[PDB]
Amino acid sequence: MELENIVANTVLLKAREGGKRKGKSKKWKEILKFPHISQCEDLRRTIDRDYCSLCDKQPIGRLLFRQFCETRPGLECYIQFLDSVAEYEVTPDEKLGEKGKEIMTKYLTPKSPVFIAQVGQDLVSQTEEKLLQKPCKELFSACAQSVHEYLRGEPFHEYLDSMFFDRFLQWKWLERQPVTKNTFRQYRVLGKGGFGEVCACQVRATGKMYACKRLEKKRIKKRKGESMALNEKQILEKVNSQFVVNLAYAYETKDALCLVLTIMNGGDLKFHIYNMGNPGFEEERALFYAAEILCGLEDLHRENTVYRDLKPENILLDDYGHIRISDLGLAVKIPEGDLIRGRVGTVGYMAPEVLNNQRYGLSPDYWGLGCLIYEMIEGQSPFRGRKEKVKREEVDRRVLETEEVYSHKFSEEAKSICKMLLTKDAKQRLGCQEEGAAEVKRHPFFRNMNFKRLEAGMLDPPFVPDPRAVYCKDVLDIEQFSTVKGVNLDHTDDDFYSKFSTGSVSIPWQNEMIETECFKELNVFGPNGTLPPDLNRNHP
Ligand SMILES: NC(=O)c1cn([C@@H]2O[C@H](CO)[C@@H](O)[C@H]2O)c2ncnc(N)c12
Ligand SMILES: [K+]
Repeated sequence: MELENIVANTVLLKAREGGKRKGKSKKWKEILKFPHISQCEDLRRTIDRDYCSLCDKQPIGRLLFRQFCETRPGLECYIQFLDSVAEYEVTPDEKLGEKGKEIMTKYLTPKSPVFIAQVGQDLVSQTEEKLLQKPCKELFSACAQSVHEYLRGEPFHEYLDSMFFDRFLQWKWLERQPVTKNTFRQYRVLGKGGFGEVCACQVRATGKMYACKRLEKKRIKKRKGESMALNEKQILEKVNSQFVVNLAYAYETKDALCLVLTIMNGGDLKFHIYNMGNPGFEEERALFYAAEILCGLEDLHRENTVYRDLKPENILLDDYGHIRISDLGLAVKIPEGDLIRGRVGTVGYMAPEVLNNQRYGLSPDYWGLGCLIYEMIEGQSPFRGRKEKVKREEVDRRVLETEEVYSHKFSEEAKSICKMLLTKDAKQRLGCQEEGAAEVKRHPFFRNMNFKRLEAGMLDPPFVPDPRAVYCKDVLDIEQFSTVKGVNLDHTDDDFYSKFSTGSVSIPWQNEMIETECFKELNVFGPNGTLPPDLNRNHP
């Protein structure tokens, strides 16, 4: 046992768990100290006054507007209804009826205890007629839309005039603070990327755990990849999906550019396939993972963006067992009506169209989904052996010519979804046609997978990683780069560095404050709902 291997993980595991100060800096209350509201006049001018952004999408602003609504009983009742419609939207599909009636009898009646007077009588009656017809979780959608149409009016304008929006401006003043290497503390390397290495890092003030994808400036230049780096960053930010790694920071360094990403302490799937017992795992695990991978691919294809690099090592597991797609550097956004043409990908996972320099759309991803489902069931790549040292020229040859081979491990449904997703003609490939992912979601393979409860987070993952385990190779077994030489950086690269490095992302940052309880603890106003001194303009 090598000491460096041991110490590297015992440290990571200690920070991961916690536990005094929750892992925060000793002076975190001074770092995140609110400015005086008099310091937020610039923000006052530039902030866009949007109800949906300031009172729902922006996490801290959604809680500050609810705190304002709960200051007046006339507005709190609405917040109660909306919260009640949320429960009904995630309650048992059989108990919908009784709970839908509870809401109807609690909020939408002439003398209901918490009567909402802006929903509209026709609407409640329409909703009350459909109550019987059949109970669906979308039943109350319109009622809540009527509440939001009323809250975006006078209530929103009064919030903007309140001390709670002043507090939001303070929070935003903190959000926009600069990011730097001193903002985080780096831990062990979790894996090696294309331009650098992924590490585990921790925000020093909040204690939140992340993963830093370092992209070494010299390496980006040596390999002409300045557009791949920017594309990955812009992509990660544009996308929103519970099944794709999300971006929270993006800062620059003397020698590298960094992407702070969601940490996946469960590890990558290649590790769970080859370094944890027998090759491959059970179909049930493969079912769940393939389903979420598909969901993540549906979220990407909504923005007409292809991935082109689907392989086990780019699928990760989180604290609970759900997965996300990780290296979006090879992804591109095809023109909504045009197709692309580039031989990009990892051998054994490049689809036939991408192998003959043909032109393709969002197609090579469904080939990659089949390559995965096969590898998770069998224990090898469909067209290559585990440790076969086959020249990749031949690996190509096989995928276009030979046909994959199945075994007793594959079920009838598992063998079909693979054989349809591995169709060597894009037109005739499952999902590559017209319906889209919906043709996959019906396949006999997923005959027991409710992609609705899956996309909602109701299904429990099959495998749950153990907190006191590092589902990763040892640090000394991670491959290393070869020192770059002769690529001395200059000025013309400074324009791309400034465009890449945009600081913190708004919504992730605010979530980080909520989760770490920094918001909870520092978002204190005065006694009996009085102006605190940092919001009082009569004196600092
Ligand atoms: N999203 C990423 O870029 C990540 C890459 N790795 C590791 O780094 C390796 C790079 O291929 C993977 O196999 C993982 O072990 C990660 N490990 C944890 N969280 C992450 N967000 C990543
Ligand atoms: K295994």
